[PDB]
Amino acid sequence: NLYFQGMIQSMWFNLHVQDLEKSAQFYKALGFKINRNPQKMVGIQIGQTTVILIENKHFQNVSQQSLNTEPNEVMISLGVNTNEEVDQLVNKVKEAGGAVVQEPTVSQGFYGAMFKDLDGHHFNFLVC
Repeated sequence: NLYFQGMIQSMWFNLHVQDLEKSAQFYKALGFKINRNPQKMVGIQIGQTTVILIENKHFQNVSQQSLNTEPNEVMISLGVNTNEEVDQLVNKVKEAGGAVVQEPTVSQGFYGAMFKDLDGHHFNFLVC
């Protein structure tokens, strides 16, 4: 029902990337499902949560604003079942060319780790 559901049907995220193919390769290495719809963007997905990766110049044009040199607006959390899996995933981030800012440890009552992708986007693995 319109009154109960409201006027906003869905919500999804868009991130800027310098190189679509290099980013798609980084996320594919991490086990993300990569979607390429031909109808200059790549879709990354975990379960049913969707992130659209948009090439830098196109993102700048659509946002009508310049990009940040060191972006720190968002923190993307990634739920993981075990501590051992976070340890494996952190090594996969290092091999894929990402930067590990916080090595696996217990922080704020949870075991986890924190890293940046190829474009400085912050992610945190969380055992939950």
